[PDB]
Amino acid sequence: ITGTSTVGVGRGVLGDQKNINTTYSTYYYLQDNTRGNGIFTYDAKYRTTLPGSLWADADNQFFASYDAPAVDAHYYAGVTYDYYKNVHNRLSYDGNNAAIRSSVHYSQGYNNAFWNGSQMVYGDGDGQTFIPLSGGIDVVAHELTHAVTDYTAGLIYQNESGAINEAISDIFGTLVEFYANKNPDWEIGEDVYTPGISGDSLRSMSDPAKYGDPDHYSKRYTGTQDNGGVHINSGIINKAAYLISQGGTHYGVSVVGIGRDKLGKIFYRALTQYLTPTSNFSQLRAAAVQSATDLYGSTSQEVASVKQAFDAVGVK
Ligand SMILES: O=C(NO)[C@]12CC[C@H](CC1)C2
Ligand SMILES: [Ca+2]
Ligand SMILES: [Ca+2]
Ligand SMILES: [Ca+2]
Ligand SMILES: [Ca+2]
Ligand SMILES: [Zn+2]
Repeated sequence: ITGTSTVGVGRGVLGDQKNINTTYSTYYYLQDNTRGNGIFTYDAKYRTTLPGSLWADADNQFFASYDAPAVDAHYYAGVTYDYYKNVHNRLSYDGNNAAIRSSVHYSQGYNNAFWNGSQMVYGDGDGQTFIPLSGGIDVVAHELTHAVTDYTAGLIYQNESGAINEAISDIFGTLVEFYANKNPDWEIGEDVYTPGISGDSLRSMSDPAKYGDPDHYSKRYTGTQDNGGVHINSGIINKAAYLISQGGTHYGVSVVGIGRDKLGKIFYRALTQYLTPTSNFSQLRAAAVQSATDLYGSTSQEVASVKQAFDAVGVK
């Protein structure tokens, strides 16, 4: 909407207070004009009709329980925008400052969140499996990274290409979590998963097998569930990415870590310059090797570590 840019205050899903960029025109709207062509957050009002209504508030204070998922969807979209702009010089998900739209309170008891091709959608969870999923910065950045992938490599969401697509979202969701530097880790969804159980998550990048996901190509899922295992076989690539960043010895193969920032540069370059819609794991290795070569040189430690990491997970 047309209006004047303002700054509200509210509390997110985990009870933390944060400032949020709003727009005033009679009401205060969750419309951040400071980032690109805007970040817009909507109330789906427990329905599945999208986007719902642009979030309007009478006093620019967002401390009601019902407000909390909107606060976090809005704020963490901004953090994710900032990460891509400041770290990779990418302006929103299309590189041309496309507006980022999110809807919260999607359906009833909905234990998921997703990019639908045009916008972000967040369930509130059923209170047992999940609390409102926008409370997880890695969730928000994971799904917004699907938008980045769709506008760049275009990896198809099935089989090995789809597992790469998923791993890219886990990698950059985790790197955004580290960027924001609040309780960062290499697990996915821990802030909103199972409020009754401490120390778990949906997936681990450092030890995918902690939750039953494969950590070596020989252990890959070969059936048809989950679009050919896109959230399962992502563990193989997630593990390689973890090893590139942090190092380790895995099935007897030693990897010298090169740190998160270089991991991010290597995989961002692979995603945007070398991967294609049907890339498989072997082609991802080649893309990462070439990316690290462009950035650091053929004889760099960085290139050697990329090779070791894919060796360690059995991807040639
Ligand atoms: O895997 C996922 N998407 O493909 C999810 C997205 C929301 C939950 C956190 C990560 C599941
Ligand atoms: Ca209010
Ligand atoms: Ca965390
Ligand atoms: Ca995490
Ligand atoms: Ca938990
Ligand atoms: Zn995903």
